[PDB]
Amino acid sequence: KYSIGLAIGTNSVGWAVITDEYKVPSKKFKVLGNTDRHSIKKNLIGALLFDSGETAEATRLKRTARRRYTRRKNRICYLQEIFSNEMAKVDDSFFHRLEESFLVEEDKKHERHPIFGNIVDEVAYHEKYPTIYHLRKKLVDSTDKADLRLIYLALAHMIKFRGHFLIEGDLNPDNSDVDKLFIQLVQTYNQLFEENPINASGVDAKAILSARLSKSRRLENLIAQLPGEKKNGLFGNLIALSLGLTPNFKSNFDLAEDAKLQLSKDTYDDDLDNLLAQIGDQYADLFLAAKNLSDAILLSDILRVNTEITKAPLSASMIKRYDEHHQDLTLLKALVRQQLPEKYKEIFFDQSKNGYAGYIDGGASQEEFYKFIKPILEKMDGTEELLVKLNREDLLRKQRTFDNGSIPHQIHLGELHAILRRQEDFYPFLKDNREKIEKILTFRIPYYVGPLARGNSRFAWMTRKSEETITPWNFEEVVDKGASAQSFIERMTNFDKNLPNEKVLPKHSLLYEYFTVYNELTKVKYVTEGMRKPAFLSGEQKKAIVDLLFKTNRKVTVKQLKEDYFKKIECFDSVEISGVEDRFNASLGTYHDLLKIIKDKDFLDNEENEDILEDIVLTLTLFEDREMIEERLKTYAHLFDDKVMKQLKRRRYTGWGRLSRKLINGIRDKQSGKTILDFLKSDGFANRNFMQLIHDDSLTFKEDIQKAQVSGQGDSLHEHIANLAGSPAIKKGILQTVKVVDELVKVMGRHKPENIVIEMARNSRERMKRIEEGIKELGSQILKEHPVENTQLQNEKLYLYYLQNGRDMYVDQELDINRLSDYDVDAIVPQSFLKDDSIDNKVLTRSDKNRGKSDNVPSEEVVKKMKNYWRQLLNAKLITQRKFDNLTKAERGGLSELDKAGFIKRQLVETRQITKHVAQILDSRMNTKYDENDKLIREVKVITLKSKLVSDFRKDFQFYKVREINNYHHAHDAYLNAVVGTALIKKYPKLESEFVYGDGKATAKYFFYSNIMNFFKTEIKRPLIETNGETGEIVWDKGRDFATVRKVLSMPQVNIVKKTEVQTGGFSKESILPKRNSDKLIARKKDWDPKKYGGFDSPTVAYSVLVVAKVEKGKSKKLKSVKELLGITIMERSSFEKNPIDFLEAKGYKEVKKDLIIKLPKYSLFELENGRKRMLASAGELQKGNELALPSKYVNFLYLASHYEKLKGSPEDNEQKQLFVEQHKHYLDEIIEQISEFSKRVILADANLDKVLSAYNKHRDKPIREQAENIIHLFTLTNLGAPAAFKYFDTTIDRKRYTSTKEVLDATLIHQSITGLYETRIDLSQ
RNA sequence: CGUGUUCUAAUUGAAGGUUUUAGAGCUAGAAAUAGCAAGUUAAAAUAAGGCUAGUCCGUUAUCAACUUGAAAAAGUGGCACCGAGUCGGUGCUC
DNA sequence: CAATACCTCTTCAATTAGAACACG
DNA sequence: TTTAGGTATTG
Repeated sequence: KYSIGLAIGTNSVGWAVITDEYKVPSKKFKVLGNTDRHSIKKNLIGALLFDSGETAEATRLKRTARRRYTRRKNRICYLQEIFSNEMAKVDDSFFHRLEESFLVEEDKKHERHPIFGNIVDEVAYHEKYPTIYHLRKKLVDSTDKADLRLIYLALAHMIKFRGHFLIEGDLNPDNSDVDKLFIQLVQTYNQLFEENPINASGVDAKAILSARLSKSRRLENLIAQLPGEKKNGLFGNLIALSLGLTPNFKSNFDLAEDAKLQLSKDTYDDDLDNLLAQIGDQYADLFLAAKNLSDAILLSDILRVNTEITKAPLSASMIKRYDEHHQDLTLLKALVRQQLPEKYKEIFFDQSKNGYAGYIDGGASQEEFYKFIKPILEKMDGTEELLVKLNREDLLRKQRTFDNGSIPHQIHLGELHAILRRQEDFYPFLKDNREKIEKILTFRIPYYVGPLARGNSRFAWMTRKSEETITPWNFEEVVDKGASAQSFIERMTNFDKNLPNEKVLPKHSLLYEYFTVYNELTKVKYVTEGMRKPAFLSGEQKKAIVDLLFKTNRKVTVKQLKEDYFKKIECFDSVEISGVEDRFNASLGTYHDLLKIIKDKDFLDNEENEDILEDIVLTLTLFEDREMIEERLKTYAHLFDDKVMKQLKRRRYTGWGRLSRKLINGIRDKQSGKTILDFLKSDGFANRNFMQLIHDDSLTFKEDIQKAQVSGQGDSLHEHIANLAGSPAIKKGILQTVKVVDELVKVMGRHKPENIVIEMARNSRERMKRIEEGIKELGSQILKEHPVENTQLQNEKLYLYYLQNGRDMYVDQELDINRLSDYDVDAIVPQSFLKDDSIDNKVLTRSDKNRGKSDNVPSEEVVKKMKNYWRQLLNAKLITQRKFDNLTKAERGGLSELDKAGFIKRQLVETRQITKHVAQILDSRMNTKYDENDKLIREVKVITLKSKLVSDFRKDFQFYKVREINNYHHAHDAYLNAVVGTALIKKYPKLESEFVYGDGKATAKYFFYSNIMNFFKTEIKRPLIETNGETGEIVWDKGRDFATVRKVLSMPQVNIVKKTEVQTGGFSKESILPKRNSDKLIARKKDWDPKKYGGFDSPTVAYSVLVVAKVEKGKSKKLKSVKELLGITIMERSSFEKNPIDFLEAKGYKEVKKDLIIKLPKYSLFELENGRKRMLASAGELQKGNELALPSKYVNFLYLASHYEKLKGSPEDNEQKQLFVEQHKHYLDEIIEQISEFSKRVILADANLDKVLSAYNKHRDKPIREQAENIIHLFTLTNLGAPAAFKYFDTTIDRKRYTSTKEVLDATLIHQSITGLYETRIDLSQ
């Protein structure tokens, strides 16, 4: 006899219960525990609050790197293990000397100086080649034997840091000269293509190629230099091939198939020889000489210096920086010493001001220091050569910095190599392990192998050929690369929705193709002159057309049929077909695809050879690495000429199908012995579509379908919710609103409700790359014409101006950067149809009027003028595809009268499928009762209401939400949902198919939906009581019920429950604090003392415990009892529950009282003294938990006084609410005490309270608008939760935290249940 | 069916930052102090650690009390009416 | 004690898989 | 992307 209302969302999950008349009842429950109170009555409003759920993203961000770090120590390890045999004969302790190169002189067992022992020996390494790099170039450039321990230190130095693999292949260090080689590419080219020869033309191909300008702008600066060249020509594409890029020369060769090549890409040499063969191979020695430029070119940016002298540059490059720093160290120093030397210390002495030593000593970056001296060199004339060096960023540079991620591992491996080639003769074990040595650095576990699971890994994909230990030397054999390979991509794949044991075949499987072809033709009628009833195509008819026509052609047309087949062989001169549009929508393209490569049409049509054709397509779709694809394809290679294989690896498939294979041809009908395939083939008289086969009771198919949906019997609700997609913060709230339900039933005597109403409410760095890319492709200089930063792109008027390339969107003209206020932002889609602020709908144009009629998207006038202007942007990606489709709606037809009544539908009908699972789980869990017939029983009506429904209901009905007065409102939003949702299905039972879960004309559909919530309106002229005609049911009165909302809304008491969750996360702050004299620091490792070695700091504890015991005080060691809080941290937490006392006593507590060990999780709530309540923040911290119930008269006021969004109400009513705001003008001062009283009662914010007042009592002369939202600013103090600093309009108020947990313990502590109705109360005295 | 955003989840890799230690600091002076030469680099750890010792795992998710269970989760608390500062009373059941 | 105030790893790169959502 | 709990520091 009741209706439960619910309001879910990201953080809040409000609820409310309604009496038949929409009243909410007052019920009296018991109260457990020891306090004098044995029963307390509370009103049924149901409420909850909770922490925003955590994603798994940032957890993956660590879970990854922890495998990245530990394996980075396995790398340097295999160096030692191989080295530990010859290392021993040159030093006994050098290998343990890095092992303990962290500890202090005290704890450090072995000699302090690592490389040579005695400091005098080891100073020389530090003072001859201090930079490590200086060492590495020497061990390549010198042929004179040196210390093995020096050799290893260079080998580990590149393995620890190996470099990026975004460019794979081999480099030959003979891009010694870029300029000269080019004459050996062109020269190689000029001979190849005499008809148009080409000129060096005095070009500098180094400076005009190695300069740091854009990837595109350099071939430009080259082609302009070169004579008579196109860019997209064969040679401008090869100038674009060496600089790493995607350049398409097909237009020159007029190849049918596009071919964009890259050297960095894996399929470059295969992509070449399967392109080179297509051309004559004259083109090879034009090509591998282009590679030479890229290999020569690529090294350039890292080093612009001549490399003829140095075999190794990057290692060489940074020696460049030392002296480029060394000179500019003395120079700058000297320049301060010949002028201005009264501030020498701060730059050099002090590391806290961004001074250089601070720049080196202090934790300051390359950016900040450079920022510091920008005046200093600009107020110093001593150095002007340098000021240039700074602006380019080249000065006294660091040798470990951020841009050194652009370095390829092929010079790290390139300098590792020669050292082995330098000193292997004298060290025989080097050559015998050089491959091993290079195989650690060269190796990389690909993404698809999976972590080498030992079977003990949760995330582990890969199986193995053998069980012995995987090493980078025996990796290839041990793993099953394919077996591993399949798992990586198999797991994601969608399962059959009809069959969950059969995995789904790719989109391009023939059999899926056979179904797509067979079925579509299934429903075809054909008429001639002399047939009385148009008949279906029969078993022989259907088979033949496919047999000759479809294999034969990629698309099958209609007038193919009249002439190709009926006329050819059925012999109708003319025929009338009604099944299909102008061409069959179904293509055996996959069938078409095969022939080009296989070249044996009669092999495809062979039945025995079709399982290969289904295992090869799956093999091709699955993978994406051609080198890898070869493996699975040698299984069949004995069948084919080898030239097929080279072309067979080429075409790669993407996209997987919905439908399981066995279903297509394996689900057999016992009575009449055909598969789904066989059925679509021949049907006597009538050929069923697929959807018919699976739903005709006369066919056993569906009876064998139902057998697949149940088996397993679903999964438990926790298993179930987690699986469904969407926000992690929505699913964690999806789960709680059902536990609340099971109790809401459990409260009202397990009598299921009559209705359930549930509604769900609905970036700084990408905004600088969506723009940077386009104005490279769009080609403009508008970005360089005016620089802007990503710190300014959260205001759209500066955001859209650059997305529009500094030009209007409707009139074709430049725009001013500064007065972006006169310009007016416009919506591609009117707001009235649907509310949207998205950039895909947002745009900036000079005036709103120009686009078109307001009632429609911009009109035919502008799509003409501009369609071309909105192409390149789509073309350069500045706009987006969805944004465009609506942008050009003028010519389409536009928003028809059935279109505008479609968004108006979407506004008030929840089309969102994640609040359709929240619908389904409800009905199924509530209604387990079955009619004798197949039909179900629904004694609980599920309802979906959309935000706008209640969102409007308030501004028009005298009820205005204020989110920052209280945290009762989130629950209030369920009452309104409960009623209006039940006020609707009680007055319009027609709508039970778009408002209730469970199974042109639009010129009044517009009128049906835009009108429906009007029976709450007295005038517009409507009766005060409206009742449904059909059942005679009365479902509204505007005298009684409208007040029974206000009284349920006026209420002072509402259940608000911050959900008690145990905190779990990282141990402490990630930063590493220095060795300090406090016990607060946590040992980063067990064996290191934070007082000697430093460590992590300040972990928070998962749930605080209440310990009472006696602790020894003073010399006496006498023990006197105390009761306090020990918050258990998440590092001791794992060792706490194991034995609590044996742990607890280790921290000092003796004589410990066992049964009174009270675990108190986060957000725990105690009640003490005169009705004040508190929330446990932590062991030290309390949050402020006492709601202040806004009186109704006060609550309304905030929306009007604030006047949010200026005025959005009928202007005839803009008057009526205006006198009120000045009528109850003193309501202002009626808030202050009411505001104040809460502060004195519970908050104990007295110390800062005196300060809010002085700001208000001296701000009474300014207007209401300024003031209104500002008295709203202050409610964060009254709010639930932690205290936060807030500011009155011209002043800011600091927060007052709750530092101690002494106060709480004396007072009674309450465990409340999941809703707030069942309790357990305790008085904490003893 | 095609197209593209948005987000969700798993695998493989780079570059910083940081924490001690190794970079023989010197000259006066008893001495806290003041004078000057130096600085860019390397080692190593990057959640404690765990046992199943794998080149594995170690931050998601789930959490009233209470009874009972290894974990899952099953089980426990009258009805109504009049009122309204966070539940107060009344009447009945009991 | 609790009133005052500074502090909290970041920036990239490459590959798969799925819904949920909106256009032709 | 700014919260909100740890932590040395000051009147």
